Amino acid sequence: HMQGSLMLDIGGTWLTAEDRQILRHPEVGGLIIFARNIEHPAQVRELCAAIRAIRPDLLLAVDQEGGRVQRLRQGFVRLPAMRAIADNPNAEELAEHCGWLMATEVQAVGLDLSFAPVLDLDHQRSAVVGSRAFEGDPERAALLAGAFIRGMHAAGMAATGKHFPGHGWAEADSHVAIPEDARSLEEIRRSDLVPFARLAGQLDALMPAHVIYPQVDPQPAGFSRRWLQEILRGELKFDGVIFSDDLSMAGAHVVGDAASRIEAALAAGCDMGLVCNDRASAELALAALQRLKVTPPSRLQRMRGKGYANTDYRQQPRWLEALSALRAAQLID
Ligand SMILES: CC(=O)N[C@H]1CN[C@H](CO)[C@@H](O)[C@@H]1O
Repeated sequence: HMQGSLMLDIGGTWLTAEDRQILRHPEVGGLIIFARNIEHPAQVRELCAAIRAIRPDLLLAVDQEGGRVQRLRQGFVRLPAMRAIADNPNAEELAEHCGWLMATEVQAVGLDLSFAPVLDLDHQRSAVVGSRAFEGDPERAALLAGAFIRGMHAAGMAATGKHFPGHGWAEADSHVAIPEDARSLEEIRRSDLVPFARLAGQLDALMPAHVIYPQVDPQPAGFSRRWLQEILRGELKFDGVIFSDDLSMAGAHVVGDAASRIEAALAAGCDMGLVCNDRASAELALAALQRLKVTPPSRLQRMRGKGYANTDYRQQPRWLEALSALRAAQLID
């Protein structure tokens, strides 16, 4: 009667026999890679193909926006930070070139999508979105992110928005602490949420933050049916998938058990649960999804990469023009 899925995580260069046996479960619908899973480009290509040899229906994602955190390093251009593009005069063109460049480079390795860009605003308040946020003005960041997403769509990758409904004002970090944002209801509509409302029709995937808004819903935004159903789906006209954020870090312990985390996330309206950095918590969630007999949402296949990317992306006119256009701003490698 309900729908949902699970995105796993491996902690090795190649697949362990245990990883193969947990993949085959239908409730698993994705895999996130980190620094510990990456050696060289060809290594990641055979790692993907090794997973596709088990489940060609899975979708593989990477944490690659090119700033403080860029997982794919050797063999990949040093993408700039989103704040490094704001000062430049033609930011609307550098965004399209930056989005297309990184999306083609990661799709040619084998991954489907990349959790990028971030739609948060740089209020100089949050320690996690330092250089990740585009700019401070809401409309400036909404136009820049729309151009960045425009480049990814031209590359064939579905874009994911982070982090709904806003994480730049939350002074506390959600990786170790529990962020709380006591801003009023109507102010968020005029400030942090503006980029999310502008790109709701141009976006295919969202990631709610784990910040608490006591004005809106005592539970975090990822676990709030008022945030995900009443405001996002019912008001912001959004219709794509809703990727849960990492359900293993701190800030998500408001509900309790690892299994109870994905219970509250799927009951809130999200389409997929994200648990990484811990295999045991992923097994408890998997066993949970097997119990209520989750069905893979028909919206998830929209996020699989349609990329025409081969090893050919090195020889295309967009490749040379975007290289020169981004090299002029002293951003790329
Ligand atoms: C708030 C935040 O930045 N969360 C990150 C947690 N880890 C995920 C998997 O790498 C990322 O997608 C989120 O950005």
